[PDB]
Amino acid sequence: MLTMKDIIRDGHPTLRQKAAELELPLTKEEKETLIAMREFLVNSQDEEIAKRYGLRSGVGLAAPQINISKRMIAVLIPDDGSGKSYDYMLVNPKIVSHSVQEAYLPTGEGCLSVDDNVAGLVHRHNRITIKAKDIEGNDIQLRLKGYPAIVFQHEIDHLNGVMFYDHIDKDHPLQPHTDAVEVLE
Ligand SMILES: CCCC[C@H](CN(O)C=O)C(=O)[C@@H](NC(=O)Nc1ccccc1F)C(C)C
Ligand SMILES: [Zn+2]
Repeated sequence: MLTMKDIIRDGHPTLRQKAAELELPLTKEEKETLIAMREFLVNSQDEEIAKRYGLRSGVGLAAPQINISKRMIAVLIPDDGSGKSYDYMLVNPKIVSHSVQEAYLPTGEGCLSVDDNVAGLVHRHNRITIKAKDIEGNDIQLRLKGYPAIVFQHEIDHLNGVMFYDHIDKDHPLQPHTDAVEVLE
């Protein structure tokens, strides 16, 4: 079981590296790692389990955040509920296309690897198309808009050594870009 002690902190070199592409099929260990990443998100979102293991609740986790420099992410976004929910373990995900239009969460973003809250808007693409493999090496293409688009971009950023606060304007952190869409969490 992964807990917070498996999550490496900002300043750790692995978070600034570019994660390595996976060979398919995954090793049994790689599959287990990816399953445990998802399980961490599940646990972090369970009130009782999170309290018991001191888990900070998350909707996304990238392998580099557990010091594994491999291009795997897990995303678990519960129903809001429009009836839409996102439960994905992705291998070698790639954004292949996206909207020009940007989106941002009005309170900025947070990160399991970052202890202090960082103020500032993180402008991302409002819509993205991702191609990836799943845990069994099968093909997935996702079309995402708004909040889930933001979450997946945050995760993929980790695979490229990019942290959310890299996107924050230093002079006017809370100024929206013109025509950017405010996304409600
Ligand atoms: C937008 C990218 C955020 C990714 C990070 C994890 N992370 O560090 C990944 O690299 C989170 O998931 C943040 N938590 C939530 O979003 N909590 C939350 C919100 C709605 C429902 C349930 C929830 F738990 C906290 C860790 C700040
Ligand atoms: Zn993060």
